[PDB]
Amino acid sequence: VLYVGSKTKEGVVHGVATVAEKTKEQVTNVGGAVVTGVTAVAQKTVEGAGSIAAATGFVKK
Amino acid sequence: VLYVGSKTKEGVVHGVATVAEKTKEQVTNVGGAVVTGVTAVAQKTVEGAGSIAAATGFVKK
Amino acid sequence: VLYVGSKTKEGVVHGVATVAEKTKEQVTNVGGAVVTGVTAVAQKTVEGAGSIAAATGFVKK
Amino acid sequence: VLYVGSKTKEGVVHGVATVAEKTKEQVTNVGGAVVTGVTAVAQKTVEGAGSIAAATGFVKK
Amino acid sequence: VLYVGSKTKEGVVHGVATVAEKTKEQVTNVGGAVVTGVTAVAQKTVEGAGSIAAATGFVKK
Amino acid sequence: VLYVGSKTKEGVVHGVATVAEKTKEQVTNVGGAVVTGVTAVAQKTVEGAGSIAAATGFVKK
Repeated sequence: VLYVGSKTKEGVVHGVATVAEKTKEQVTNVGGAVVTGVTAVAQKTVEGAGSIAAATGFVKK
Repeated sequence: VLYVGSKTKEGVVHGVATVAEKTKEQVTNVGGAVVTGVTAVAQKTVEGAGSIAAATGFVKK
Repeated sequence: VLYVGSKTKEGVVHGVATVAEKTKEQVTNVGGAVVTGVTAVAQKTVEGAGSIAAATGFVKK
Repeated sequence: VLYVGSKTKEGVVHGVATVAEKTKEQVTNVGGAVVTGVTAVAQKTVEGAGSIAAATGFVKK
Repeated sequence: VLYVGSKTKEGVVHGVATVAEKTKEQVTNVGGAVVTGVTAVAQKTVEGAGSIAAATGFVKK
Repeated sequence: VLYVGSKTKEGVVHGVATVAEKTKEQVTNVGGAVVTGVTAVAQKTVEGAGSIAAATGFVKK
């Protein structure tokens, strides 16, 4: 059970913001979900052995 | 059980903000979920042996 | 059981801020979830033996 | 069992902030979740032998 | 069991702040969660033998 | 069992603050959770044999 209650008169929200002017490379990486709103809720469940999540910005070999 | 209650007149929110001007490389890396709002709630459950989370900025080889 | 109650008139919030100008390699890395709001709540559970979390900025091999 | 209550007229909050002008390499690494708000709450459970958390800035081999 | 109460007219809060100019390898590293707010609460539970947390700024091999 | 109470007219709070300019290898490592606020509390539970905290500034080999 999850309850979330919310009331708002004025709401200004910015989730993920990126600016890149003259850079050679820029990377913005997110492994899970991205969730944004004046009321914002996120849930996740994983079941079973040996589960893996491997969020990486970059690789050079 | 989780209860969250919230009431707001004026709310201003910034979650993840990145600026990069002349940098050769820039990386913003996030393993889990990213959740943002005037009211913001996040929950996660992982069950079973040997599970791995490996959030990495970069590798050079 | 967790209860969170919250009432606010004027509120301003910044979660993660990064700015980078003439730098060679800037990295902002986060292992868990990222949660930001006027009211902001985060919960996590992991069950079962030998689980590993390994949040790393970078590797040069 | 956790209870949190809060009332605020004016609130200004900054969680994690990083500035990088002319630096060669620069790392902000966080192992856990990051939680920020006019009211902010974080909870974590690990159950199981031999569990590891290894949050590291960088390695040069 | 924990109770926290809080009432605030004016609050200004800065969590983790980092600034760098001509520096070559500035690191900010944190092992646990980072929690910040006009009211701010953090709780952590580990249950099981052999459990390790090993938060490291850097290594040069 | 714990209780915490708080009423504040005006409060200005800085948690972990870092500045550096010409320095070669400045490191801000922290081995626990980082918690900061006009009211701020942190608690931690570790149960079972063999439990290790191994927070490290840096290693050179």
